[PDB]
Amino acid sequence: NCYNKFAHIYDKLIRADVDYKKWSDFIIEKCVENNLVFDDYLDLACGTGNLTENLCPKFKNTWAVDLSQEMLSEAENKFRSQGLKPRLACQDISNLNINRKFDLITCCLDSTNYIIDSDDLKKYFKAVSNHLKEGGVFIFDINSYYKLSQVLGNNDFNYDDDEVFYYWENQFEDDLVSMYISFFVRDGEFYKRFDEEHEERAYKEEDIEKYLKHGQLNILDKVDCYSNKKVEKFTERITYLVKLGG
Repeated sequence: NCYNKFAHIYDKLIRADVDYKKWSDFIIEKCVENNLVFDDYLDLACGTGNLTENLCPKFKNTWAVDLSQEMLSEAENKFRSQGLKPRLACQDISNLNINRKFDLITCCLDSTNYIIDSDDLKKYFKAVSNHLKEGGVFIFDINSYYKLSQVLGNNDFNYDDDEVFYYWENQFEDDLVSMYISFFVRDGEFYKRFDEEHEERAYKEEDIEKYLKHGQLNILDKVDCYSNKKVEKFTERITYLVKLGG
């Protein structure tokens, strides 16, 4: 619960609009509306498994993939303490290589935005469709173009609750947002530092829709941050629901 603890802090302070149960329930709900057979589940970019632990128990076989060895280990400890046994694999989403097909594939927490190269994003969607069972569903979200370009843009911010301190600087340029964040977490009489630096591309729904089709994937629904609400001009998080089209 160390890097796992930090992961919660991050999602609660930086993301701010994340609710595990809410999202997982929304996903299950959509799975049911699609007569899905809960046999095989794959969660890409599972991180420390905060979303996997909610959906994993609803399926027979689960696979969790993430590039961070550090995080995989955390998720593994979590899964274990919960009697969960999902198959793990450290791989880059752009080059997903798992000999297995699934009913449900998830990729949440704006992970898709980390693929800043349009080509790698195409490979990604193609990779995904190559792992979807016929009739299977693929659910993923992204930070909206408005969220990264306006709401984030170039705004530096300081936060100071008496247990966690952080300075977050945003640099927006040419559809790419660079985030530099220094965390200082309380650990008794001392603090431990955490420097996080991520880069996300601001993709337009028009571009995503095009890149999706390129992956032979069809859109089943496009909503506002895991809910039935429709996407609007100021939406900050878009949740896509797709399936194998061809």
